[PDB]
Amino acid sequence: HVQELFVYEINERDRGSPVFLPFGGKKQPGTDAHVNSLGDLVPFSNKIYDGSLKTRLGITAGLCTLISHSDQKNGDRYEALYSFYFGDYGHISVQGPYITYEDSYLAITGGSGIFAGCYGQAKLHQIIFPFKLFYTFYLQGIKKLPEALCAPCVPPSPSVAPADEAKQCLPNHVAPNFTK
Amino acid sequence: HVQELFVYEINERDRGSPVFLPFGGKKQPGTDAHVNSLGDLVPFSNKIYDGSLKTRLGITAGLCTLISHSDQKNGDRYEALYSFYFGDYGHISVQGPYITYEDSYLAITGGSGIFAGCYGQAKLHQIIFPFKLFYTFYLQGIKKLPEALCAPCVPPSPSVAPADEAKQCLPNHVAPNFTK
Amino acid sequence: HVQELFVYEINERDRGSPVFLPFGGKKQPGTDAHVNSLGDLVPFSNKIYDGSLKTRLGITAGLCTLISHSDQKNGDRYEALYSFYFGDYGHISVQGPYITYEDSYLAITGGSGIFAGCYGQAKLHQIIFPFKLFYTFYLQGIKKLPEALCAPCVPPSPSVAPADEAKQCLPNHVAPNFTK
Ligand SMILES: CC/C=C\C[C@@H]1O[C@H]1C/C=C\CCCCCCCC(=O)O
Repeated sequence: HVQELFVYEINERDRGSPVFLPFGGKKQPGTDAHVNSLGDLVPFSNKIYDGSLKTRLGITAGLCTLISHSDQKNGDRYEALYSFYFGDYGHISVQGPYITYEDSYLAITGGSGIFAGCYGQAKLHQIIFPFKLFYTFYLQGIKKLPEALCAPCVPPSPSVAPADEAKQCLPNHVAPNFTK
Repeated sequence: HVQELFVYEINERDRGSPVFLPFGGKKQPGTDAHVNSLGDLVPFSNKIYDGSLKTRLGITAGLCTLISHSDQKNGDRYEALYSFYFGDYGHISVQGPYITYEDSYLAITGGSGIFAGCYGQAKLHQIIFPFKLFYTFYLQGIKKLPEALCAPCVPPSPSVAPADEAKQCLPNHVAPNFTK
Repeated sequence: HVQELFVYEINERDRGSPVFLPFGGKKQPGTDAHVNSLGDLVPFSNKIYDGSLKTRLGITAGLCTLISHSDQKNGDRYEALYSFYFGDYGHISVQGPYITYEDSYLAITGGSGIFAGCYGQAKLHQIIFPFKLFYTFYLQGIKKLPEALCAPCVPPSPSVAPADEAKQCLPNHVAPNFTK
């Protein structure tokens, strides 16, 4: 059966992330400005917190390949590969669409630790692109998640933020050996 | 229980794809022509059609890493990470080898929608280098595929082409909300 | 249940690997010398041998994204996407962390051939930085591994190396059509 795991991802502007590599080389007529296009590449790594926003869990880490830009939607389609690191709990890997202007479903490609052997899909919800994202992992194939990862979930909105104690990585507010 | 899904991938030269990034940095001694080498990178995105070639399904999107060039076999090994998008049906993600001179088998790393929880392997058969390819997904772990994705397959050959109405994306010749 | 597969990965310095692409753009204050940082990219391909070190099996191939550098730990975190090629046996794909100064667990994202439908996690253990690594794949979902892949394992240690006959790719010391 499916177990839902909720995760907040936030760019707290303190990891030098993301790195936008304009390799698509496309230029705007008249201005010669860069235009986002197939082949721009974007390494990145943000922080992740649990659904209650009270616990720092770890980080995301990976690489987005820009596929297309939409003027009508004011944003971009990327093809993404990245992992979520939850300290000693392990990691989950994902692959699939990252769309700046709408929600999408990524493949859960596997994991480690308590997530070893996991599979299924994960919903990516843009709360406020690019600083705040919210994931619902529909996890299959693994034992019952620990209660610490299943606290009542804060509903996402642009104003939500990690608890002070989680932002500060204090005792009682971090995953065991949370990923730095 | 394996279900076979046949897909045609066609580069219709309309997407600025592929983008060849010559980061391997190698040149041919005596001519200075580019030599394909480890570390050349190739973002890409092509169109996909169903096995009967009557329906536009969506796109591929991803990234190839060039691994080696064989002068003997007149081609290259790539390591490929990409997804297949089928509009509302969802997506399939793959990882593994693309060899420009022979068939290969890719890992199916998962999916979304009707493909959520999928696994197995997919045969990559090149029809024309590198503009036309034919895939056989040996899908495991999912519910019976919709009949619309299982129409009688056009046998692969160099001259095969999508139906005009599919190429033109006419309303009864496209997957539901087909991926653009 | 789980089947253990032991693999040695060796950079024998004959494949022009790795290719370090300094796209993170970070430089020392005065020297302008390279500082490893988020967004450096590293395409790579090494040789792989069986656990007994008597058989050349094939190669690894893929791409690492540098995520962070640690001065305190004197090393880097990468996010890795790569496959292991075992000649005619097939391939295994992996996704997850490579940390230059400690062991980690990768997701097994799938495979082909005898590895078709595989899942689970793989332990990455560094033998000697940067040239030798030792993997334990905890493979689920596949048929009993062939005896040739399950020979008594050489205990990992800094001094271990392939048998000369395996290094030279001689008869009796290669996988069927071992990947070159
Ligand atoms: C992984 C195969 C799936 C689809 C085919 C990918 O579009 C092909 C890109 C992968 C390798 C490139 C093969 C050589 C073509 C490069 C032409 C250079 C250019 O004009 O951009």
